[PDB]
Amino acid sequence: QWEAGMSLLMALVVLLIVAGNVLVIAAIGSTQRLQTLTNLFITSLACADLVVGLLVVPFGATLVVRGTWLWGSFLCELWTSLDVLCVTASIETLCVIAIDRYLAITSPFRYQSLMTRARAKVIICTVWAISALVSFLPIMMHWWRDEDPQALKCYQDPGCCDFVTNRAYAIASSIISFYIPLLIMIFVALRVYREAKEQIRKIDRASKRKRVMLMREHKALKTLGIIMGVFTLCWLPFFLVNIVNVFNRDLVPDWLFVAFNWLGYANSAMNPIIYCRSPDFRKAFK
Ligand SMILES: CC(C)(C)NC[C@H](O)COc1cccc2c1CC(C#N)=N2
Repeated sequence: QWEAGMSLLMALVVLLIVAGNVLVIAAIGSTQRLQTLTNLFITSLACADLVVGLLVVPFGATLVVRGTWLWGSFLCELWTSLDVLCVTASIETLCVIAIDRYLAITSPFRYQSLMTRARAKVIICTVWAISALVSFLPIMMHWWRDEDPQALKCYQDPGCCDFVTNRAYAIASSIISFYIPLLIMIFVALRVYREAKEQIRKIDRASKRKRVMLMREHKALKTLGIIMGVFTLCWLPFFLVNIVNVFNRDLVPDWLFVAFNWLGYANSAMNPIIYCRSPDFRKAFK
């Protein structure tokens, strides 16, 4: 009866995630003063992580507690699809946030003429569409199924819900859902750092016009940098673990694999906690 304490702790992290993220989606839902562009992208993100803490983590918690899948073959397949989708969405939205920042620094003039709230919403949508095109369909067309015996044994078993995939899909899937979006997000976040240096060097050389709209686009950068940093700190561990497994399945422990996965799962709780930093959000949290 170690199952009772486990159910406890997991219901706690479920609390942190669901409460935090609904708080974010409802705060930006109320204060129009808060409905900035970057805040709307943070909404996309909060909806992904909400889904994680609402389904991905509860159902994934039964499986860890009970050693087996108690919801049958189809719900297994689907639940996996939703985990995958949530991560793909998170990382594509972070990528987009970095790009948005770079533009809203390098071409401030052009930026306010073109980018609006409605264009932000179209963008978030298209992101979720790509996310679901790239993640959701490969699973449902079975492109992920492995030839090996024990694999099929798991497909045949409704209590077997382990993501056992062929190696071409391990590679192409992890590149497309994760490594591409990551790389673009990092290179762009760095080009953004260097712009926000040369700018804060030459703050002297700016009309109280540019020095004030960029004074507003600039603050809330440190937060975004923290968000991105931390995300990388969970999901890169998991995905590297995942790519080594293709070279040699005996090189990674099965519980390390489960650990680094629950690392990235916990990331969906960290984001709300990282918002307690900003006085704009901190006051809105009380
Ligand atoms: C318990 C499970 C395993 C269901 N959780 C999935 C994991 O959190 C995220 O896994 C992935 C996300 C995006 C792209 C991926 C991926 C695994 C592979 C492979 N080959 N390509």
